[PDB]
Amino acid sequence: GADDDKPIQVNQLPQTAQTFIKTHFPDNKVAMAKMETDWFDKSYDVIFTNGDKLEFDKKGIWTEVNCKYSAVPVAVVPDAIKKYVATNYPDAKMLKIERDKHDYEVKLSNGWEIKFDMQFNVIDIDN
Ligand SMILES: C[As](C)(=O)[O-]
Repeated sequence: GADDDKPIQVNQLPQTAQTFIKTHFPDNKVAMAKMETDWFDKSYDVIFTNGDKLEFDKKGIWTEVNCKYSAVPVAVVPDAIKKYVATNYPDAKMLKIERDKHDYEVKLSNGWEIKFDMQFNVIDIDN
């Protein structure tokens, strides 16, 4: 829970999380990394020196890609979401995407926030 976090090195992240960083953020420098706990659920957080932040679940699968200082790399985003954003907000870039096992939440440069379920039905749209 609150304040139970521990600092970690990159080589202590699950393999999948290390590969994700090398694939999508190869030139970023890690500023800090930690492991968090919530009951028996572990999560990992990485912040780069430019301020961009990643969170991963216990298996190193991303739950947050917060690129508010740049943009979310397009290869990270599910096609259905890319397509929806491209049609409906053609000039916006994505600053942040988060997900759990039930939904995705997307935040765009133009202030719009969109929630999709796992089948990509738009649940809520807010500004
Ligand atoms: C609090 As920050 C450096 O992840 O915007």
